[PDB]
Amino acid sequence: LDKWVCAQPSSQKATNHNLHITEKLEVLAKAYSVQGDKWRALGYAKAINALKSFHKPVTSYQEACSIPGIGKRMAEKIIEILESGHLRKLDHISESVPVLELFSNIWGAGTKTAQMWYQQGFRSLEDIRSQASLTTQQAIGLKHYSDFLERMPREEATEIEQTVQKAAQAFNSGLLCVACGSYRRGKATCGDVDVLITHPDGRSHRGIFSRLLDSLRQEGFLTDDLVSQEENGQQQKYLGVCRLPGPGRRHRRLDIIVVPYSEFACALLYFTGSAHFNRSMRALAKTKGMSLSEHALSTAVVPGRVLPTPTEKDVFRLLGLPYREPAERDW
DNA sequence: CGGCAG
DNA sequence: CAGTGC
DNA sequence: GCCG
DNA sequence: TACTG
Ligand SMILES: O=c1ccn([C@H]2C[C@H](O)[C@@H](COP(=O)(O)NP(=O)(O)OP(=O)(O)O)O2)c(=O)[nH]1
Ligand SMILES: [Cl-]
Ligand SMILES: [Cl-]
Ligand SMILES: [Cl-]
Ligand SMILES: [Cl-]
Ligand SMILES: [Mg+2]
Ligand SMILES: [Mg+2]
Ligand code: NA
Ligand code: NA
Repeated sequence: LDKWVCAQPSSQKATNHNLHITEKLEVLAKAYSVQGDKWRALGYAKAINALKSFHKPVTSYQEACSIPGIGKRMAEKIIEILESGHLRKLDHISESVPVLELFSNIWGAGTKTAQMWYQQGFRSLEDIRSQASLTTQQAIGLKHYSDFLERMPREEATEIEQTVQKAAQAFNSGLLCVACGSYRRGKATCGDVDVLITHPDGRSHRGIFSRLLDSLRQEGFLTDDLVSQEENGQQQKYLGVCRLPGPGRRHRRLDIIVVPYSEFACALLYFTGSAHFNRSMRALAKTKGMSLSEHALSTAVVPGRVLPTPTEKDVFRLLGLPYREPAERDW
């Protein structure tokens, strides 16, 4: 369990004894990510968490290699920074990376789109606005480019959650609404608000998006939709943009999912995160012949068995993990 | 050598 | 499906 | 990038 | 893992 971040409190990272190392590695990791080398970036992300949580300053090649998530190549970089204070590869990152970062921060444009735009000769958001072909989503992303990069005070996330909850409970008073993501992990600021909705009777959650969305639109609260499949009635999620009433308010990202009560624990676990916490826990489940989704914990296929998970604590227990409160899942 | 969450 | 984001 |  | 196109 030394080797599984989901087995450890994320508060281990609050005493990073290797900042001069991890601040340099983070630059490389972001360069690989925006260029599309996702697996190399993932290795970097895991090495950075390992270094942030290590109990002391790493001082030797041998000590570094012993750390899970750190191998020979990462160790060599560590000892280059220890000895010289610098990491030479930082001076040799593709010059396209700033522009690729600029472009892939458009919601709906990832690395493939950003690289295409870069190859077409675009270098600024002015170039994108006037010359790029944009999807409906990307055009909304561009319109809200600064908004979507800003994080809101958690107090504002509460007001957003309460807006959604009151609209939902107006037409069914038994609905349960919970803000998840970084809000539930206790962060001071939130990139968006992640609202989970269910009904304890097991069945009244069905067909509420149409009524909820109409209610939120009648108020003027929703200002743009990113993902909202409203035509076939099987809608699990809404992704969009809202703005609280009155002066001094910014457009804020809002994600909503509705789930049947029988799946509450796994959905709450998924939506609280963090993302790397989830991937660790899911990877841990797989090694044990299980599978963890936002819907259920189940055994491996042939159709597997669905394991009983009435609360989040049961998922931890079934994977042999000590329980972590949301604030300790912030990997 | 291949996965790396689902 | 590939690409994208949660 | 790292891991088994 | 659920959307788009
Ligand atoms: O790749 C992902 C992204 C998110 N998730 C889950 C965990 C995450 O906390 C939750 C909400 O996604 P967000 O993008 O909103 N991330 P988070 O709320 O943790 O941080 P913030 O919204 O403040 O950036 O969905 C994943 O499982 N995998
Ligand atoms: Cl009612
Ligand atoms: Cl892990
Ligand atoms: Cl079995
Ligand atoms: Cl629970
Ligand atoms: Mg969030
Ligand atoms: Mg979100
Ligand atoms: Na190691
Ligand atoms: Na993007």
